[PDB]
Amino acid sequence: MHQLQPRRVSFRGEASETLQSPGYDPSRPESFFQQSFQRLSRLGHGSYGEVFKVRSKEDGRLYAVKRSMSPFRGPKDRARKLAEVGSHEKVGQHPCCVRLEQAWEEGGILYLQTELCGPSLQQHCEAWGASLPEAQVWGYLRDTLLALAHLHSQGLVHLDVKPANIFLGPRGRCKLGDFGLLVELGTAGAGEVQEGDPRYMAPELLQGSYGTAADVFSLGLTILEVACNMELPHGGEGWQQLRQGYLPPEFTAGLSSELRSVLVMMLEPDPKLRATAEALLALPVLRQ
Ligand SMILES: Cc1nc(Nc2ncc(C(=O)Nc3c(C)cccc3Cl)s2)cc(N2CCN(CCO)CC2)n1
Ligand SMILES: [Cl-]
Ligand SMILES: [Cl-]
Repeated sequence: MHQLQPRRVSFRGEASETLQSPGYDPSRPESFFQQSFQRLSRLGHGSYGEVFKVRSKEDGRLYAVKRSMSPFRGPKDRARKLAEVGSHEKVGQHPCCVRLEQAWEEGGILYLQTELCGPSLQQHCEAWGASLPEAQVWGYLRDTLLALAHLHSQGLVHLDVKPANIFLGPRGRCKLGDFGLLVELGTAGAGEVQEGDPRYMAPELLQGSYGTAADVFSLGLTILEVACNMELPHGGEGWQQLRQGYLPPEFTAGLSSELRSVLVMMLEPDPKLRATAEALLALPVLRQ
């Protein structure tokens, strides 16, 4: 038995370049990941695999690397996992999007290497233990809207906007990440489209319908959650009322009229009436 060398995963159609790094010798049994990075800590894990903080031997910089758990079960499993790279490449470089440095597969395992960001917005709020100060909220709302405008004007829908998928950066900035469910509208692959976390899901998705507006609604609930320190319902009347243009006055009494107004625009039940990211970013309140 002999082993295939690791190989880059990319959908850009560029000439197939074969992997190299200081510290890496392809005749050794250790994986490219093992040889090419100093593993520093584990940032996260799940049925998908694990995310590590690492230092690159290529450039001495810190990165995050996501490593799948177990080898591909078959060709379609492999295709579905590799498509995350293709989605992520469609996002390109944007200051409010988590940047993909490179991706590769080895031994049936997929690796995605991104810039290292701060903690997720979920983690931050959990630590904070209270509603975020509204000044913070506005800044996160703006940055995540900038990410969505960037996606949407290219016909891309993220479909899983939520605090766990937004990462902090210095000076109150943040970046949208996790493009594993992102779809390009009106091209091939409509068959492989799947809704995101049901806690944050837009109402139209209940009937199977989606579009860029679904992200605006999910981001609305994201901002509601962090601005009010509210536990979003998983279902029932509470879940349904949030999809019918209603806000619980209890958790939301503290909000400014301006932020309340903006959330109502974002949570509009009819996707055809719902505000676009572009229209929101043009509001004077998001152009300070
Ligand atoms: C969960 C978590 N991630 C952090 N930074 C990240 N950067 C990028 C991440 C990421 O997942 N990239 C990615 C990949 C790799 C593939 C596809 C898609 C994407 Cl988006 S996760 C920081 C953090 N902290 C933990 C606690 N603190 C340490 C001291 O205690 C502070 C920092 N925790
Ligand atoms: Cl490995
Ligand atoms: Cl398969």
